[PDB]
Amino acid sequence: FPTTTKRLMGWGRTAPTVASVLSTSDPEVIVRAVTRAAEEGGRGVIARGLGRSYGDNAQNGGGLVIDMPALNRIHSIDSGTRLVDVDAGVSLDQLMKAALPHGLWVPVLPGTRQVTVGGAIGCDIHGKNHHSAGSFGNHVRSMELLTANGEVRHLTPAGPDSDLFWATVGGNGLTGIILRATIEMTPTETAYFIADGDVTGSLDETIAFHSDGSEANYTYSSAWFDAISKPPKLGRAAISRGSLAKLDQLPSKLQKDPLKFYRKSGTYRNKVQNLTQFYHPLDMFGEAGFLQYQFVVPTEAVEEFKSIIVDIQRSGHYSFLNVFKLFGPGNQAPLSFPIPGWNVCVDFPIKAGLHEFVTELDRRVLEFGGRLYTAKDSRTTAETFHAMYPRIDEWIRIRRSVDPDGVFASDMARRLQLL
Ligand SMILES: Cc1cc2nc3c(=O)[nH]c(=O)nc-3n(C[C@H](O)[C@H](O)[C@H](O)COP(=O)(O)OP(=O)(O)OC[C@H]3O[C@@H](n4cnc5c(N)ncnc54)[C@H](O)[C@@H]3O)c2cc1C
Repeated sequence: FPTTTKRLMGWGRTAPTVASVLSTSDPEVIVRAVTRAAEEGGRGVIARGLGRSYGDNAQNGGGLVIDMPALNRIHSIDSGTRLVDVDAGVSLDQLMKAALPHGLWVPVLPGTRQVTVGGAIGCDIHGKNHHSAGSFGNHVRSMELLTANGEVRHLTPAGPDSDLFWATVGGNGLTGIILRATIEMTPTETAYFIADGDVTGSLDETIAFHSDGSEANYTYSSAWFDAISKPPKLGRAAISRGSLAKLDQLPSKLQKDPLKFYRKSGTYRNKVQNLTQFYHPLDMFGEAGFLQYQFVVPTEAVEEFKSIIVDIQRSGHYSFLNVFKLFGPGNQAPLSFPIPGWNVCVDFPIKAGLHEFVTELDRRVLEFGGRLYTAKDSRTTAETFHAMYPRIDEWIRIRRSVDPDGVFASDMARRLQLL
């Protein structure tokens, strides 16, 4: 085993640990890494992708961490079936580039493309198109999961160990190492969006804006809101909504290569945009000076959702950067973050009182029927987490089925009692 010793941290740059990291482009060397741990039984193993998760789910202090990005080969891309067969360490960035010439679009994109296929599945990631496309797990056809008995299992969403499939989706790697997957891509005639922009003047307008049925006219939607001004301005937002452009909707110059790659206001229509124009401000979150916090509360819990936003602004913890989105229906994964409702990611300068205020937020999110997102948590308690996810015991049951001895472990699994 080629291993080096590395100090590791998540994107939040908090709670670093040291571990042994194995990188290899050979799946075989990883299967062997697993069996020598299913015998050693020290602190366990965890996969790590590109480490874009904020907290501590992709590290294992004094354990073994597998550097999955080294295992980044694309096996095949088929315009016909729309299927793409990929090592788990392939970037969505790498994948999008390889797939674009074939008229194929990564079906769920987060705000950064430096995420592996494996981490996308591990956190069941969502994008601006959640209300139309659900989360990344919804698009997975199969995965090969290396389990603690050193076996590589072929898993599918409906099929024999379907429950295992769904506990892996959003399982934060605690089910075993995903080595390879087949994703069903989205067909596109173009690499561009056609987008509408709008600005609201308050929280209540922001909410009404999302609640008229409008969202059905766009496959992609999100908003950046003001969380610093006092009502009536609190919650005013710049909304950006769009769908992938068809070839006949581009200007002729872009119609040349369609699969490539007055004051400017937040108000505009039928504007042609590429991915990075269209995805602002979602890309710029992690640039430990800042604590990110993301929650969703159910659609019906409107006054309760507004009350969170009101309290944030009263607290004096100022988040300049954020995101607001209305999620659509969730999937079958027991620990998948998204449920229908109001989703917000906020970004607070760390200072006296922050951690305590966010504990207060947790209790409210929890009280209102909502949850926190593991990809963005460095911080919450095991007890709150378990209460936010009513299917957690079911998931722990599956988890133990497949790793009775605790071969797969992370700092997060300890912190949140997932083992
Ligand atoms: C700037 C920025 C913007 C973001 N925007 C969004 C967004 O819009 N929506 C969203 O949902 N998320 C967003 N995220 C979160 C990010 O998409 C997730 O944290 C994703 O999991 C990170 O992928 P990664 O490859 O870096 O995984 P890591 O962070 O390295 O891993 C995260 C989890 O996946 C597991 N994992 C990784 N590889 C494997 C494998 N082969 N097998 C099993 N498990 C594995 C890990 O063990 C760990 O538990 C954002 C993050 C950043 C920094």
